[PDB]
Amino acid sequence: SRRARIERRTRESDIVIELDLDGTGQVAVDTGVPFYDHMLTALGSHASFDLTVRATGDVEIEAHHTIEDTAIALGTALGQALGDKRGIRRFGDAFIPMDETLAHAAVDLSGRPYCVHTGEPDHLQHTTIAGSSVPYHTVINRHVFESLAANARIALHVRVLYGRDPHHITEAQYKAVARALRQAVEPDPR
Amino acid sequence: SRRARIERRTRESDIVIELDLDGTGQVAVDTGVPFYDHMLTALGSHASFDLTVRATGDVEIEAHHTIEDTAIALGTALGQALGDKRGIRRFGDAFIPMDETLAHAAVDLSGRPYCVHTGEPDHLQHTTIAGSSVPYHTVINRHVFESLAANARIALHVRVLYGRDPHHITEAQYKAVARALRQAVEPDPR
Amino acid sequence: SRRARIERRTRESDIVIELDLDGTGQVAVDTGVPFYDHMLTALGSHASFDLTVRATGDVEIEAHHTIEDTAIALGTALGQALGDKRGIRRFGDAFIPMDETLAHAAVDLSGRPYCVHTGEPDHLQHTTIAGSSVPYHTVINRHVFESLAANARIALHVRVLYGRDPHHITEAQYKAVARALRQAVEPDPR
Amino acid sequence: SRRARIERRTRESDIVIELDLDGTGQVAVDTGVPFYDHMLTALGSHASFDLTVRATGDVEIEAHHTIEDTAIALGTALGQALGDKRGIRRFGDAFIPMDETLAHAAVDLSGRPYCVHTGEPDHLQHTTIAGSSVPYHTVINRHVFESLAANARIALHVRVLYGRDPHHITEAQYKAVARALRQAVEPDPR
Amino acid sequence: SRRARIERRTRESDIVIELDLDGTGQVAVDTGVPFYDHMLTALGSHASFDLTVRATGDVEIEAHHTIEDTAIALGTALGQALGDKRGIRRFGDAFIPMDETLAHAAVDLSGRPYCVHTGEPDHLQHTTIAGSSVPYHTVINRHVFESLAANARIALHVRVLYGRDPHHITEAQYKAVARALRQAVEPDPR
Amino acid sequence: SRRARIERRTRESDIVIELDLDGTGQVAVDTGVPFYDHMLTALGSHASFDLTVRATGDVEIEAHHTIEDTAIALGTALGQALGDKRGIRRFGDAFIPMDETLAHAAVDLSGRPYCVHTGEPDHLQHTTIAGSSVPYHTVINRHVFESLAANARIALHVRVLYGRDPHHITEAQYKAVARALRQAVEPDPR
Ligand SMILES: CC(C)[C@H](N)c1ncnn1C
Ligand SMILES: CC(C)[C@H](N)c1ncnn1C
Ligand SMILES: CC(C)[C@H](N)c1ncnn1C
Ligand SMILES: CC(C)[C@H](N)c1ncnn1C
Ligand SMILES: CC(C)[C@H](N)c1ncnn1C
Ligand SMILES: CC(C)[C@H](N)c1ncnn1C
Ligand SMILES: [Cl-]
Ligand SMILES: [Cl-]
Ligand SMILES: [Mn+2]
Ligand SMILES: [Mn+2]
Ligand SMILES: [Mn+2]
Ligand SMILES: [Mn+2]
Ligand SMILES: [Mn+2]
Ligand SMILES: [Mn+2]
Ligand SMILES: [Mn+2]
Ligand SMILES: [Mn+2]
Ligand SMILES: [Mn+2]
Ligand SMILES: [Mn+2]
Ligand SMILES: [Mn+2]
Ligand SMILES: [Mn+2]
Repeated sequence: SRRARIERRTRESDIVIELDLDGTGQVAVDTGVPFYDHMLTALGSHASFDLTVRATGDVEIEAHHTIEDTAIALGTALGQALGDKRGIRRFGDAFIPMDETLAHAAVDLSGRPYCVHTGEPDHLQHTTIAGSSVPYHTVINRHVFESLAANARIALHVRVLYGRDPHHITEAQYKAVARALRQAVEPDPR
Repeated sequence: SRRARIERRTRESDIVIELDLDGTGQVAVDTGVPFYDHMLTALGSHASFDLTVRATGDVEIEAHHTIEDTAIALGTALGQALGDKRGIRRFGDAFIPMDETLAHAAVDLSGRPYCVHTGEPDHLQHTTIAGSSVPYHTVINRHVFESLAANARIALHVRVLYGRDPHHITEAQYKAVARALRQAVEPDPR
Repeated sequence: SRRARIERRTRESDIVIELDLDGTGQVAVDTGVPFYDHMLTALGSHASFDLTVRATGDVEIEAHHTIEDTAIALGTALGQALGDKRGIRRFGDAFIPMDETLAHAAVDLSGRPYCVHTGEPDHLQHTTIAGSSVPYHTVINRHVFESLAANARIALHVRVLYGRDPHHITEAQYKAVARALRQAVEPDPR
Repeated sequence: SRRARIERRTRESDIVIELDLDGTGQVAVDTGVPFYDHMLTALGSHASFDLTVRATGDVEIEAHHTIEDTAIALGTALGQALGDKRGIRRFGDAFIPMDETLAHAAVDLSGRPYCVHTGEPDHLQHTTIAGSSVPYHTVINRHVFESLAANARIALHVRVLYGRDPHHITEAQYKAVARALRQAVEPDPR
Repeated sequence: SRRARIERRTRESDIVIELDLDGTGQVAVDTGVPFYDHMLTALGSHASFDLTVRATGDVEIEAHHTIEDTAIALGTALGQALGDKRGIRRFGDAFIPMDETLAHAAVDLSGRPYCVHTGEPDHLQHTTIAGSSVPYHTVINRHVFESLAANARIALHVRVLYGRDPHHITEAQYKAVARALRQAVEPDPR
Repeated sequence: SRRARIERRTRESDIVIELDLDGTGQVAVDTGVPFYDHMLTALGSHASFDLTVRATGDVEIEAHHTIEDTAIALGTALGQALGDKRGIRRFGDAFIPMDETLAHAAVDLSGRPYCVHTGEPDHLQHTTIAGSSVPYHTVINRHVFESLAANARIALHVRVLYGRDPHHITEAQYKAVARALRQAVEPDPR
């Protein structure tokens, strides 16, 4: 079994992650940042992980610290769950069309952090996705992928080929990471 | 079983489609537009569909009306055959090299029409592929992919990375759509 | 003697080639594509080959498949006829002026496919030469030279220095290939 | 079984290839060019081939002749091992992230040579990878992929999306070719 | 008979050339610079010369002095062997395709040194061809052709039309010079 | 025998041409324009023609009328001497290096006038070559080649690849035409 439980308590946040790589998309995410909840639920579900995330942090400041602590904890869990990485596909990639948006992610697990994020339209460096709760600043997308890659110790390449809507651009990237991971972690029959 | 029979009779054309998603590439296409017959035969065959298409239309005008009515009928059949889309991979993509040409298609079935067509060389907006019968104006390629996507209610992204020969560029795109669909419709074991 | 007979039967076409390198320009070509017949007759004749080509293919679609299958079969015949390539000039080149057009070809037989096609005016990527029969799309010129080179296993460099008329540009290139081959295949007295 | 043994003895080199497409990555390569040994070992291993390569050539001149003769022999072996290509996926592609580098390869086996190599940074046309033995001039990468494609009679498209380190750029391309081939040669269950 | 033996002993090198213009390509070259050995062997052989070159020089410094002294000695031998140049074609030219590379040389013997070298890609001014022995700096190509022309007292025009690989670009130029010389030195029957 | 005698008497000039295509370069030219005498002597001699030209014209005006009448008469003689053009090479080309200058000419005899003149440096449109007699305005070079081609009824393509000295540029073009004609008129043994 490829399960990990990570507890991460900092001055800024309190995180619990329970991750199973060999899941059916049983996913529950509650961080206090509802758009981030949606993105991590999409990630767990499209990866066919079982994933629970419970995070409380300093959202009076903004989402950044909670988002980052969550991504660090989640990456740590992914790395621990992967163990020796013996017998897995190792390489994975996925294209995700979302209406006008096309995103792609490619991964190499096998143990050296690296993240390359390209093609995200420049308006996403100062876009806010806002509802009735704590908002999500899309400039953080890159930071989430970097933190994941750095703590899981994997190579993660995330690309936006084109798109316009910041919700479509963001969600397609999270889904692309998710399906790339799904393919990479699967047993390689050879 | 994931089969559909569509009959579409308009002022301009008369179409019958019999489609099975779970096929072995048993394909017979007769539209009166032989290059289109070739492209739809390539599509059915590379998708591992069973597909029969019988169309008669107003080819004295040109192929456009028959091509469009056929693509609408075929997309309708694909949507009906997909039913609830329960348990399928949903996402699919395929690269197709054809000598100098590289084409790509990515699909998301799961229920909102969208089509993005990019990178086709500009000479394909006024190219004719002509033999001894009704010719095929390559400007129609985009129209075929749009009509398919709109009537199957799927997201279809078709890209030409590079190429020169209009037959290679056209056929690689039809084949790319076909293999992307093949992957997307397949049962997802998870 | 440097003779080869190639029969090539595909789903798309039926080809018979009889080639003698040591000929007097006794040439008969019938492919169902009369401008291609003219170009291959010019090639056989200006190479001082004896050449018969009988091809029937799917010209209801367009000339492409028949043209390509013919060029593959012809290149195969050229390679077989050349045998060990012992004692031949190996290198050949020819300039062909045709009114306003100047074309050139250079060849190296001795056994590694390579084709470089340069300087053809851009209007030839979407030009049609049309008469009362199956038309010829000049974009195919490059494809013919590539298929020949790849199946004869020779280096073929075809250049258009300048020109305007697509018939002159096309015919001068076929003639240039023909005279370059003629020189390359001839016994080298040293 | 899909095995081939090729012996190729030229004025410049002496090659023996034993190739099994249906392997477990049992790979032994010795050419006298240790970086090339590494690249061909990566290729055999990531393709899940069993592969032995023993080559001795004129490395006093430089690696080029031995590298080229090896790639020709290896491509010949791949083509022979593939036989009729009945029942295989035929199409394959793979993305390979290697730290900062992202490379891609796409293949079509089914029987016409073609190679398109794009996006390799210009500094790789005059880069040397040098250790204590015979060095490797990265300008040869393109030549290796061309020779492989031409002798296996396949379409091979190799792309560098981006990268900096010439070892990462080179190794990611060899690995991408390897995983694309792996997917293409696998039995297609349909 | 058109034979010359040149001995050239300098502070830097020791050269012996035996040249016969009316040869069969009986060629033996040993300079201590194996890529140069290969280029001069190609030159002698493609010119249908009989040629022996034995050179020892200061290769601890680099190949330059030995290469230059050899080219001077060889040019001197070519000039002496040509004698009165009575009854020869005088003018010669040759195109040499080498995979992606096309090179050309044109010569006028009849008695005034001149060398024009054009079209060599700029990367060849700082490229090294390196094996297990003394390497070859391609910037020297021009110097070799200049030294040959100046000491044989001939006009030599060497052109690279296009190419990429520095070994193909260099070898095609040496072969082009060789076949141009072959044609120029041959008896003119008129 | 391929001989012609042309007498051309106009208001401006009096011309006699005796031409033998199958000559040994027995050439005598006297037009009253000594640089033109030199160019036509070079042409006759390098073509291996036997050629006598006696022209007297209105050189008080300038050389133009005499030069043009001579070129018309000479072209007429070349056409008449060629007769049916049965059994000849038909195509000919020649490169001529002259110190810094490289010129080329290509010819097709077989019966439709055409002349393309390219690459002559712009300073040759207003250059004078002057001695102690009637001078030669190099702008006339093009006119001479046009008049020759038009009256012999041949395709003549003359190119200057590069050069500086107007005497070298002019003389290399006349010599290139001469050697191209020599090759084209020779019996083709096939
Ligand atoms: C100690 C951490 C929470 C710091 N204030 C921070 N803000 C944004 N990124 N980081 C590291
Ligand atoms: C009613 C239809 C056949 C119409 N003339 C048309 N031409 C091209 N596209 N459409 C919709
Ligand atoms: C199987 C062949 C005939 C294919 N449809 C094609 N069209 C154009 N080139 N090719 C290979
Ligand atoms: C005969 C071969 C070994 C030739 N010298 C060469 N060098 C580089 N490529 N090639 C074909
Ligand atoms: C005396 C010679 C050998 C001199 N050092 C030199 N190096 C490179 N070219 N030259 C002439
Ligand atoms: C009648 C002729 C001699 C006329 N003046 C002329 N000058 C230059 N070219 N031409 C035709
Ligand atoms: Cl891509
Ligand atoms: Cl040229
Ligand atoms: Mn941070
Ligand atoms: Mn959403
Ligand atoms: Mn329409
Ligand atoms: Mn086709
Ligand atoms: Mn084709
Ligand atoms: Mn014609
Ligand atoms: Mn090579
Ligand atoms: Mn490595
Ligand atoms: Mn020097
Ligand atoms: Mn070589
Ligand atoms: Mn005039
Ligand atoms: Mn002179």
